[PDB]
Amino acid sequence: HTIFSSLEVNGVNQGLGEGVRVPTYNGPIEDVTSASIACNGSPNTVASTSKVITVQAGTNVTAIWRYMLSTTGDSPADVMDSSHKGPTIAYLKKVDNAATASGVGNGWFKIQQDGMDSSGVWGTERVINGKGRHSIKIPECIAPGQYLLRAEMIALHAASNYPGAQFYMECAQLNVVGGTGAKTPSTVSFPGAYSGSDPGVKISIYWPPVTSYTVPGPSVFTC
Ligand SMILES: *[C@@H]1O[C@H](CO)[C@@H](O[C@@H]2O[C@H](CO)[C@@H](O[C@H]3O[C@H](CO[C@H]4O[C@H](CO)[C@@H](O)[C@H](O[C@H]5O[C@H](CO)[C@@H](O)[C@H](O)[C@@H]5O)[C@@H]4O)[C@@H](O)[C@H](O[C@H]4O[C@H](CO)[C@@H](O)[C@H](O)[C@@H]4O[C@H]4O[C@H](CO)[C@@H](O)[C@H](O)[C@@H]4O)[C@@H]3O)[C@H](O)[C@H]2NC(C)=O)[C@H](O)[C@H]1NC(C)=O
Ligand SMILES: [Cu+2]
Repeated sequence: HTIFSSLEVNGVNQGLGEGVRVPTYNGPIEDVTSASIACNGSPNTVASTSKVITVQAGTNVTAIWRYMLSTTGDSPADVMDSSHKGPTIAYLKKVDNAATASGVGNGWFKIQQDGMDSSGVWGTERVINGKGRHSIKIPECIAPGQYLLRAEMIALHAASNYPGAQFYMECAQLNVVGGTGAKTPSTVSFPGAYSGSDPGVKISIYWPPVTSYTVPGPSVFTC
């Protein structure tokens, strides 16, 4: 239970729910093929926002994860329960108007992921113990313009069966400036890119011990 509730760009937090479509309820999406998998949604209520955040291509944004919209701190208890082990992931989708585009459907490409490392430490744990900061490199080589940024944390503590995995995601609204447009990524659909049978969705993270973890979705796009 957690919310990607604000975005930091160039050392400046852009405001709670400002440029990020945030729900008030921090409950997960559990149907990977629901239309809500893209930018969250029913049975949650997601607020709209008119702010579109400028970001220079090639630089980083940081998704700021918090337990609730009222959370003030940045300690583990302020981010997500430590039982919620799993990957962190981020996607971009080119859209005509980032303030109004739905996000459902084709066009998503992955730009970051953090699964499980050789020490058995998970991406969500690095965010939980890292002040809720989820750093994401905006590629320098993509086309400039309006994008949706989908930042995601998947909790796998109850994922031995499907449904069970818990998907927490929100979409930020970006205006990518300076993008060279020299590369166009191959894209996938949300819903569609994840399946309830994916090795990274239906998984017992306790027995037997996880030796390697396969983050769901396509491979990361890199310039
Ligand atoms: C802009 O955004 C980008 C991302 O979009 C940022 O780049 C990332 O930055 C982070 C943070 O600096 C960095 O974190 C990891 O760095 C090491 C990753 O190692 C890679 O190469 C390995 C090849 O040997 C490979 O095995 C790894 O892949 C494994 O793990 C990942 C998950 O991490 C799995 O998804 C994957 O399948 C595979 O299993 C990586 O590909 C990694 O060593 C780091 O972990 C150490 O520090 C963590 C924090 O303390 C800790 O949780 C972890 O256990 C480990 O600690 C141990 O070593 C520490 C010193 O290294 C020390 O504290 C102790 O001895 C511990 O025992 C870390 O997880 C990403 O790799 C970057 N990603 C990319 C693509 O570059 C960028 O920073 C950001 N800002 C800018 C650019 O300004
Ligand atoms: Cu939870």
